Amino acid sequence: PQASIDLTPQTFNEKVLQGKTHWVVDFYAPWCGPCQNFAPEFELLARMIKGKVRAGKVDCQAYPQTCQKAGIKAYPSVKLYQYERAKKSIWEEQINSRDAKTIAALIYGKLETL
Repeated sequence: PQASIDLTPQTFNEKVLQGKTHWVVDFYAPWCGPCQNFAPEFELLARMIKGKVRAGKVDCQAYPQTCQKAGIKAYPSVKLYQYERAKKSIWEEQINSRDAKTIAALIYGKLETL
């Protein structure tokens, strides 16, 4: 059962960027061998970090301006959007890994640090 949610320009803006919670987002395209290989890894990642971090996916073929605005130039790309409560703001970082265990460790470290 799918642990990540499929985001649209509207829900990515509303739930992630204007949100009060942490997200990892997989920016992908459907015609993409690498994206296809990574999809079940991203689901594993979503299941690993559930309840600390939400997981979303953005189809960059369907929504090219959203992906362009997020600085995405190749697929797949994973970004962490973390909420800093005291500053009421979302901080983003691209995580250059295709491995769920690796990405989870990196996310958890980033969440520990101011």
